[PDB]
Amino acid sequence: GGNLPDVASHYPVAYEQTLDGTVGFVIDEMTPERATASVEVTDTLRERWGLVHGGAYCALAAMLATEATVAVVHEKGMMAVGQSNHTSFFRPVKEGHVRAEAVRIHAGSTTWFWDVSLRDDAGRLCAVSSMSIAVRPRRD
Amino acid sequence: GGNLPDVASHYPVAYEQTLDGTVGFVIDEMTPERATASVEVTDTLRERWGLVHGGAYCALAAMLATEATVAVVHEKGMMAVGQSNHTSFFRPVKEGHVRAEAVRIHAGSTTWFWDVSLRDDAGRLCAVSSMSIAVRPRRD
Amino acid sequence: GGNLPDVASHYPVAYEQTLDGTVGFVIDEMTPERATASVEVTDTLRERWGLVHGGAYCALAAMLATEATVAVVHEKGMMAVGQSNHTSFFRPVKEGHVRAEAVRIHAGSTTWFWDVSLRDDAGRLCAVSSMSIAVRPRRD
Amino acid sequence: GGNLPDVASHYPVAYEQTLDGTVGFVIDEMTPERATASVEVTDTLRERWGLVHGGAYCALAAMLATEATVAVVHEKGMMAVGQSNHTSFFRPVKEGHVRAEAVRIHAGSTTWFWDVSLRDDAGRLCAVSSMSIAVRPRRD
Ligand SMILES: CC(C)(COP(=O)(O)OP(=O)(O)OC[C@H]1O[C@@H](n2cnc3c(N)ncnc32)[C@H](O)[C@@H]1OP(=O)(O)O)[C@@H](O)C(=O)NCCC(=O)NCCSCC(=O)c1ccc(O)cc1
Ligand SMILES: CC(C)(COP(=O)(O)OP(=O)(O)OC[C@H]1O[C@@H](n2cnc3c(N)ncnc32)[C@H](O)[C@@H]1OP(=O)(O)O)[C@@H](O)C(=O)NCCC(=O)NCCSCC(=O)c1ccc(O)cc1
Ligand SMILES: CC(C)(COP(=O)(O)OP(=O)(O)OC[C@H]1O[C@@H](n2cnc3c(N)ncnc32)[C@H](O)[C@@H]1OP(=O)(O)O)[C@@H](O)C(=O)NCCC(=O)NCCSCC(=O)c1ccc(O)cc1
Ligand SMILES: CC(C)(COP(=O)(O)OP(=O)(O)OC[C@H]1O[C@@H](n2cnc3c(N)ncnc32)[C@H](O)[C@@H]1OP(=O)(O)O)[C@@H](O)C(=O)NCCC(=O)NCCSCC(=O)c1ccc(O)cc1
Repeated sequence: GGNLPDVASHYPVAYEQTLDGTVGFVIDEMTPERATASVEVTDTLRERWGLVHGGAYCALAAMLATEATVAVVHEKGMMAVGQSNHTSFFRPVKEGHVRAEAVRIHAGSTTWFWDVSLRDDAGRLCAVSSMSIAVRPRRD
Repeated sequence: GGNLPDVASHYPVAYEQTLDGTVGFVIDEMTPERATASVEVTDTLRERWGLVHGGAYCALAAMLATEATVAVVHEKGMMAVGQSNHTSFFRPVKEGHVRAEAVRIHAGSTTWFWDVSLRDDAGRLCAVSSMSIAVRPRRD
Repeated sequence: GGNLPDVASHYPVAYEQTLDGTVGFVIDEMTPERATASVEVTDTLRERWGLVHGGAYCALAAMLATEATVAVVHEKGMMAVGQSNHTSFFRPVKEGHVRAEAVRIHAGSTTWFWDVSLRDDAGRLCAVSSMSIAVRPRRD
Repeated sequence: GGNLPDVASHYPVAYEQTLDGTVGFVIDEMTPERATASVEVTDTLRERWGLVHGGAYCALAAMLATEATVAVVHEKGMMAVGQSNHTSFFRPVKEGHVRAEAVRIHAGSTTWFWDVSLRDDAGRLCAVSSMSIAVRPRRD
């Protein structure tokens, strides 16, 4: 459903049932250095005051940054998982879409780093979220 | 509902339709200095690898921190919204619950700061999330 | 001096006595959207392991970001001060120089945000540092 | 001079010559779970506006958190180095001292995490700085 990178033959939880499937995250482009995704704003994305939830921008950043790393390292026997996230909220989003662009800024052996920009339909930069992703040898 | 602070006669989005109500966040205690909330793990809270989504710890921290601020400042004519968030992920959660405790560490005239601990059912510290909350005069 | 923006007739501390002058920070370019600064590595910039001190990347980012804000807002009756900083360390620097480039990404009425890149003499990205800058009316 | 943990027979740079020796950082208590340090404010610690430099609070946090980790892991064949820092500035310090308390919150196999509180002489919490420290096998 969401176009997450297909790196495994099966997954513990299907897209539609995940947080990401529930709120409607969809990945558009995906390369080792850059990934983009979007989501249509609906109440399920908002908090009680009618604005997109701060948690939604973080979740979209965490998924996109982590999965962009997974797309490269999994076939090398590595697992990749977000280790830290820092989000700044510059302006709220009331409706329309949120579009995320993840740009790889450092790729170390144990940690990758991505800057994610989150824009509204007018192209205004509404939030930024940077992700540090830990890369470790798969256990299983 | 989620027991969010009842400060206004009408809210733009009903609890059950918000992201918060969708994933099942509920506030337990709330005072000016400290607040606690919890959620049952379901697939809606998970990513496709079967663990609680990074976004979920951040979303919980953000609502809890911001709303504990609203609880104080709203009746004073002020609006409060998360301005930034920094989250670090120490151990995953596969199932059970996530419990948040938010401790106010600074209450400035324009900015309030909260540290939020996220623990599993064994009590282990799985993530921490710092929230900075902007406090501004309410627009009419 | 360090070529900091000349916005006032008197400053409480002379360049050469500040932390900035002590370690040798110097601003090269400064515009409303972008500013650059550099420092020669000396032992004064190092920790006891012989590498550039973590604090030094943060100090450089903080002065550069805040002062690029002062450069705009001071003549408008506003004071600007760093409010938060997030720094990630990708590679150490043993010797040579550290070059900073600060790019303004949001300019709000109360908060400005800058991303600062810190590079070695080979051009490699050694650290990044995000600064949030508070902008408030100047106290008389 | 600064009471840094004595874990090696020699060091690349002597205390007095380091950033830390220059500005005057001194460690008081040091255990695996908690460390404290202070520094006397003098112009060398301040920026041109007469307030303690934002970089000074970060440097004191980075040193104290990293060195508290070094104190445990070095004798186990590990190196420890700060990997990220996030600092919030709640109130400025004009003079007197800055006192730092570092509290260990997580100790993983590859990353430790410390929260550092930075107080003035009245005991007010002026800044907080959290440090993530990478722990890796020594190379040499
Ligand atoms: C944070 C801040 C208020 C700081 O203001 P600033 O940096 O000085 O920016 P500025 O004041 O230039 O205004 C930018 C925009 O912010 C909004 N804004 C600014 N000030 C105000 C205000 N006093 N009242 C209402 N909106 C404001 C407004 O949209 C403004 O655009 P415009 O109408 O002025 O063109 C502004 O950047 C902002 O509103 N950012 C977005 C906040 C946000 O989206 N937060 C997400 C976390 S919210 C917490 C959360 O997740 C949550 C979840 C559940 C729950 O129940 C409660 C909270
Ligand atoms: C990041 C890191 C691996 C660093 O490991 P560490 O500091 O070395 O901790 P240590 O290695 O001491 O092990 C502690 C626990 O981490 C886990 N862990 C560590 N290494 C591994 C590994 N190679 N494989 C699996 N689990 C591991 C494991 O649970 C371990 O406990 P135990 O099984 O050993 O008792 C660890 O702290 C951790 O796993 N943190 C949790 C990461 C997390 O929960 N991320 C949340 C954002 S995740 C990304 C995200 O949101 C997302 C959403 C959608 C999507 O499609 C993809 C991702
Ligand atoms: C944190 C980390 C080790 C993570 O490693 P990574 O993401 O796996 O990067 P990778 O492992 O891909 O290696 C990249 C570079 O890191 C360095 N590095 C990585 N592993 C090691 C290691 N085991 N031993 C020494 N250097 C290493 C090395 O320079 C390497 O390049 P190369 O020599 O391999 O060409 C690496 O990104 C790094 O070294 N970052 C710089 C850390 C830094 O500069 N810290 C600044 C705050 S440091 C703490 C501080 O301020 C302080 C002040 C006073 C005091 O008394 C003590 C500390
Ligand atoms: C950031 C902010 C202004 C936000 O205000 P707030 O969160 O609403 O807190 P609140 O307004 O309740 O006031 C707390 C204290 O802040 C100070 N403050 C607050 N507003 C103002 C103002 N408009 N004018 C002057 N001082 C103020 C004042 O000390 C106040 O105490 P009191 O006199 O009100 O008792 C306040 O928390 C603050 O001043 N924090 C400290 C800022 C700081 O120390 N920054 C360090 C980085 S500064 C950037 C830097 O490193 C640098 C280095 C070199 C260089 O050349 C330039 C910069």
